[PDB]
Amino acid sequence: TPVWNDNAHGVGSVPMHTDLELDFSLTSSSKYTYRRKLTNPLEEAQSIDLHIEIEEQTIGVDVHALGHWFDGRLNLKTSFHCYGACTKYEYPWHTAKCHYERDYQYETSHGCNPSDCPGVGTGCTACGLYLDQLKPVGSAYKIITIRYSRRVCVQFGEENLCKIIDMNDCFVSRHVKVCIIGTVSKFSQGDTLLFFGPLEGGGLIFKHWCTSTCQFGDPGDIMSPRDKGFLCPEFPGSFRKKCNFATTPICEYDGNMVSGYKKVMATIDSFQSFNTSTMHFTDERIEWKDPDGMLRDHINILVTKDIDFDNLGENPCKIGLQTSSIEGAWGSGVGFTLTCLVSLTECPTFLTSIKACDKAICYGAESVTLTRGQNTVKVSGKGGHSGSTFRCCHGEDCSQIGLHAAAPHL
Amino acid sequence: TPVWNDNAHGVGSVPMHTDLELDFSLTSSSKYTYRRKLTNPLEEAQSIDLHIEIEEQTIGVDVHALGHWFDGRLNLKTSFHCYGACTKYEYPWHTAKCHYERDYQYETSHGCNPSDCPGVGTGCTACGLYLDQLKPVGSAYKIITIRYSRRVCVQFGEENLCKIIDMNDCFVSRHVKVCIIGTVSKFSQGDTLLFFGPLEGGGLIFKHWCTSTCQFGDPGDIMSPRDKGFLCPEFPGSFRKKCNFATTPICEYDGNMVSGYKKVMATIDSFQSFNTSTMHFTDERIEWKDPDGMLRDHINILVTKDIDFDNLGENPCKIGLQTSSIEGAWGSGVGFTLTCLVSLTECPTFLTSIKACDKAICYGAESVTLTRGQNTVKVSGKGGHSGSTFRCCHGEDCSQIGLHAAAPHL
Amino acid sequence: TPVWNDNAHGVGSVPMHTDLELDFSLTSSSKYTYRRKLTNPLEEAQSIDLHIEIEEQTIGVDVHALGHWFDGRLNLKTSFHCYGACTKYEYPWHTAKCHYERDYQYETSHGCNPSDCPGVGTGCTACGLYLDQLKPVGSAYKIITIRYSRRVCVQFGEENLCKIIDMNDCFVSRHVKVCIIGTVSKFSQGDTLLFFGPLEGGGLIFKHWCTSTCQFGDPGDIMSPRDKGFLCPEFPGSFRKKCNFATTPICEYDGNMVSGYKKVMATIDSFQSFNTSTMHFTDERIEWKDPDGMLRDHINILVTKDIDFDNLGENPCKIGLQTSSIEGAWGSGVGFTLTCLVSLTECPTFLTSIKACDKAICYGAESVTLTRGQNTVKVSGKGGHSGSTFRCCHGEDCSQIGLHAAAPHL
Ligand SMILES: *[C@@H]1O[C@H](CO[C@H]2O[C@@H](C)[C@@H](O)[C@@H](O)[C@@H]2O)[C@@H](O[C@@H]2O[C@H](CO)[C@@H](O)[C@H](O)[C@H]2NC(C)=O)[C@H](O)[C@H]1NC(C)=O
Ligand SMILES: *[C@@H]1O[C@H](CO[C@H]2O[C@@H](C)[C@@H](O)[C@@H](O)[C@@H]2O)[C@@H](O[C@@H]2O[C@H](CO)[C@@H](O)[C@H](O)[C@H]2NC(C)=O)[C@H](O)[C@H]1NC(C)=O
Ligand SMILES: *[C@@H]1O[C@H](CO[C@H]2O[C@@H](C)[C@@H](O)[C@@H](O)[C@@H]2O)[C@@H](O[C@@H]2O[C@H](CO)[C@@H](O)[C@H](O)[C@H]2NC(C)=O)[C@H](O)[C@H]1NC(C)=O
Ligand code: NA
Repeated sequence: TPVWNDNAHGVGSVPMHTDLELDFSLTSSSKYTYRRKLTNPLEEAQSIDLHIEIEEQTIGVDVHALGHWFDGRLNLKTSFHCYGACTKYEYPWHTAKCHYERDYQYETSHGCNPSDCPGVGTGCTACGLYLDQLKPVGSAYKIITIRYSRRVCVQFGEENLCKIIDMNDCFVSRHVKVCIIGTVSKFSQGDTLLFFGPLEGGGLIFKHWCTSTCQFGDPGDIMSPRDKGFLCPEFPGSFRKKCNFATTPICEYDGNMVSGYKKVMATIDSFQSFNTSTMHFTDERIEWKDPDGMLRDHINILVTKDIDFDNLGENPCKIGLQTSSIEGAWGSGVGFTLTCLVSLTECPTFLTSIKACDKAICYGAESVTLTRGQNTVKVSGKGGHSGSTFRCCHGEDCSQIGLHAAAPHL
Repeated sequence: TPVWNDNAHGVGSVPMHTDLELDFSLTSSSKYTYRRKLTNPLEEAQSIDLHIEIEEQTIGVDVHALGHWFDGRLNLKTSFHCYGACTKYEYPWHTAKCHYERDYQYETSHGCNPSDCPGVGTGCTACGLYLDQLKPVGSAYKIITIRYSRRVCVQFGEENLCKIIDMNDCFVSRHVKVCIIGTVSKFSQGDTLLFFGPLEGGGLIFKHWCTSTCQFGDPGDIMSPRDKGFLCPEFPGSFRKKCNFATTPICEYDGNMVSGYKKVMATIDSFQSFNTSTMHFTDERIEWKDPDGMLRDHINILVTKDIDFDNLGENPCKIGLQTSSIEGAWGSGVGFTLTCLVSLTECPTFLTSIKACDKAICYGAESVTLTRGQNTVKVSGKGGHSGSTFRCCHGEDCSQIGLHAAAPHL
Repeated sequence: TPVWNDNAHGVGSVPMHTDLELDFSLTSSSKYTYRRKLTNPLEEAQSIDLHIEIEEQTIGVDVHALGHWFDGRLNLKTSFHCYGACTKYEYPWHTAKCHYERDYQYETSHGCNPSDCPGVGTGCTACGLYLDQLKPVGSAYKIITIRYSRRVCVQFGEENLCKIIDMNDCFVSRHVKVCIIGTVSKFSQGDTLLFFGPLEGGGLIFKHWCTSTCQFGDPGDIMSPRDKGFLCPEFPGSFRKKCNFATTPICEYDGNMVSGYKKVMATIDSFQSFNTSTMHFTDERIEWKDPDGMLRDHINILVTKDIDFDNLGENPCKIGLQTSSIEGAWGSGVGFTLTCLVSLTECPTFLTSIKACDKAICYGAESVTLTRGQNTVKVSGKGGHSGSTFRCCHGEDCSQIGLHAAAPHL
């Protein structure tokens, strides 16, 4: 007969037994303070201090750091030999991290040879494209998850409690409820954020950063994921061997010659900037306060001075947690799955959520009806980094250890 | 003087004449149950059973099924003839559903002919690209419309009513109001959902699935919309005829050789997965429950035990409906328009909404001020399938027949 | 000790001292009217007229007008001369606004010359691509900012006040609060809106309109930003010179030949339409009412008849404003920054917002704690046009002049 459930975060109240309601639209980038002495209508001389502090909205973005985007110049060179396979000779572009070679092997002919080459169907004209004058222009981050929150502190008499409240969640206590409701549409999963400097200050949003095909000229075309090593772009144009009598062959390439950075800069007003304040970069995560004062969220504060609220998630159920296994990846839009062993006592069943968390950041949650005794719960999550130890959590309680997920893009 | 309006779904209340309020943030993937005996303060011995059941959030997506995405291999063949027009000969790739031929016609020459061909300016070198080793890898669906809802059942005494409540709509009865407020940003119109298996389980979101230009290597490059017949990708590279004395010409192609499926798999962590539970595929529609427990919505429940709420949409107006005509398409982001003949009586005017619906799914709505007598109302909608009969509807009332829209992509 | 803050738009109330609450979900495209006489419970004969009018939701989009998109035909011509540099001769495509020339200079040869040309390594074969049969097919607009609002008028007794209330903001007066809460996901920043006619009526949303690389065949490939002058697309295919003995060379081009307009039309159902009503185009801004009756927002109205609400933003602080400087651009996703000189009196500090506005449209806001005396406040904004004079504003108060930002895409 009982069907305990703690997935409802909020309260039951009787409107005539409720003393105060604050309801307002608050600038997202603003804090809010409320202080009041709750006095007894005047049948008493007993007063309760109420002190509420709401902090500015914070955004937390789980990301994959993509490394640096580069500007560069596309260069073309020709190397001709009258005799010998193309691989017999070393070419100047061989040291270039990003090069692309097209060979014309065993194709010498009378009207396309230098004066000293009498070869026909011999040797090699090698054409080499390579990037040079490389310079990093910014750091790029792929958005995996976006969350907004406000830190909320409530003092009611001598009770004082602070909590980070996610947007569209509620702060719940015996005498005070604080609910935050809102929506923001600035950032999307899969967007790529580009920071051109120590871009505290701000950055750019790219909605079409190249992924499965990067061609030279694309946003994101030339990337270095870590200090050394490039992900090189494709060069989709064609080579031609230009021929003349008594003349060395000359390679031509008819594709785009202008880097993605230059093409983006040339139409920079087509792209959306954002600003940041009090940035915090950690591995695969960025947190900041967006100073855009045009954005607002909705705050509702309900206070009952005498009778307690009915906490809609109240229950006698008791949970023990440990991690069992993990699969999947950090830094990945596909994500990981954490398997948890969860013990339920003091209730035949309990509808609740089990979360994958590390250091008070949560990366995933599974709603589940647990049965008395042991339960196996799989939690899907996204985000984290190589050093993350994802723990199985229930409310503020977590297991004693956590597990690492695998690296993405292997 | 009267200006009846039923577009407001909700209630007028007097806070001192209201007995109970539940206000909370609920895990989207969780149900919620509230049961209570409403007793008379103690001036009576009369109690009313209140029983509220809120079901897990469901997503309903109107889609266009795009068929299967394929992996495959790009092959190149050459066919040379010393004499004759290129069309005089049948080539091996002619049976390939996806092939592309480039001809060098009447271009034979001394330094590019096999030993037995003395032709000059004759015959044909035919170059043929074709896809083979084709294998379907997943089913793709273009998102047309996204809607979220929760089924809400309220028993108040012997009154019992269940309704599917859309997110950002309200359940309204004489004694109980249930409002659901929320926002989700996981899916967008125009996204393409890819299911790799019986992907109950989950799938991938693609934000850049090819549409007006599909090149080989793109996400979505090789599609079969129905069982037989391909939408073939473009091959944007160039052919070359490689020549040698006393040698048959050899075709070369310098474009990308790697399928879109392989390119996407090679950077799969760049893409966003989603999970599903209790999937229901119907023609051009998918419904499921998203098990992502990180998502929440806001629930407000208001109860008055004695005096009825003031139903803000209450009115004496009476409506008769029939379909008149339709234009436009199902399975289309452009959509259809249903024309309805709507008769108003018992009111000089009535501000309301007329909807296009089939089997309790609604695909479009028009807010309108009707005048006494006959009215012509055009309703824009999107979604449905070839078997849909779109009816003109008002509230829960619909016309006696419905109409079919036309097929998309003709 | 005081910490005045006017960034909270709303009220403090005591639920037992509140007389009326209206709470409902309203069709976005519908107006709403409430009229009532608030009578004194019956201890009096004094009645207060309450009259609330809520207008249909309006969308306001700050845009950059991109000019007209064109359909056209891609044509190819050859021009051969036996002798002379390619630049020595004028070619037919030279007058074409969008043309692309590939030259084969000093490459004549025996098996590729007309009968009257004995040249070897001389002259020129010039290949010219050009667009012709150009026709504008629609007007395109890049979305910079999206905002929704409703005009709200409240009469309470002889007090009458009308205000445009942004979605997720509140109307605040002594006796009536009106809060609007909602979310819409139809349009996104960076989307491109295409109107094919006087498209009052509607248009199409493009999520991938070309920007930093436009190739022929892309959505947005051929644009004319203003009356005269094209932004021409790239032609990424290859030229070939087809050769025969005693024959003039013939240029070939192997790239896509089909315009972006034709490719988009051929799969038009892949794209999302929207409808409009009562459109208003101004420079770099479009406003309309979306007639999509499937969309709803949430309205809460709270009334206290006797005791005033506690206005949570009430304060004694006084502000003087003037513009100081500006940098950045109108019509730009990167935006501008307006620097304001702001004088605070009657308070040691004041937490508030300073806005950049022109003619009652606001383009940006900065939340700031001002100190008594002079303050310098930088406000980031987006939108506007060449004729905008951005003023520094606080609430409904603005400075005496405003400043122009610079043009984008210089
Ligand atoms: C939630 O989804 C994950 C994701 O796995 C799926 O990814 C989709 C995008 C699609 O490609 C699909 O074919 C694929 O299965 C599920 O986890 C996976 O489960 C399979 C089957 O056991 C394993 O082989 C995978 O290694 C595993 N991956 C991860 C990262 O865990 C998961 O089962 C599903 N359901 C739940 C409850 O989480
Ligand atoms: C709502 O919009 C539809 C859509 O029609 C428009 O589609 C735009 C994307 C754009 O291309 C525009 O040029 C086009 O008109 C309107 O319906 C269309 O109306 C025209 C004019 O009568 C007809 O020729 C079309 O067949 C018709 N199409 C459909 C699907 O009905 C519609 O009029 C408009 N208004 C309302 C109230 O629905
Ligand atoms: C808010 O952001 C603007 C934007 O400027 C930045 O744009 C980013 C996309 C990125 O490219 C970054 O490197 C760049 O600085 C800031 O304004 C700019 O500030 C610099 C430094 O003084 C000036 O050189 C620019 O001209 C100026 N541009 C504009 C349009 O004002 C701004 O400082 C930042 N902070 C605030 C409080 O607005
Ligand atoms: Na080419």
